[PDB]
Amino acid sequence: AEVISVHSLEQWTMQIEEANTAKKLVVIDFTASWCGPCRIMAPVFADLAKKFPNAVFLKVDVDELKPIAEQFSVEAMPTFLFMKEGDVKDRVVGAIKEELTAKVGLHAAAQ
Repeated sequence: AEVISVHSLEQWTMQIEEANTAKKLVVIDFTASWCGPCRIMAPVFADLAKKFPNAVFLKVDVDELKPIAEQFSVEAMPTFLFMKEGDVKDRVVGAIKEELTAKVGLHAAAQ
């Protein structure tokens, strides 16, 4: 499984609606090109995506898709947002590898 980079509002909409129909967890990495911690977390996020194929892992550039960043009040980066069937389930803020890993494991399992 791969991290899906979302580069438009149309792409965002498609990914979210398809995930919601399939009733699967969505984990979004809110990132920026100039953000050092974000670069550090990129491989960690990609690794988790491979380990959890039942969940959808999305990457959103906050400068590219401002309405989506604004929607979730994302001003700190990286922010990892957990969402399932329209509801925010969790948030990880910063390059905290252990916390991200634990929360993916918690939310991706059968509920």
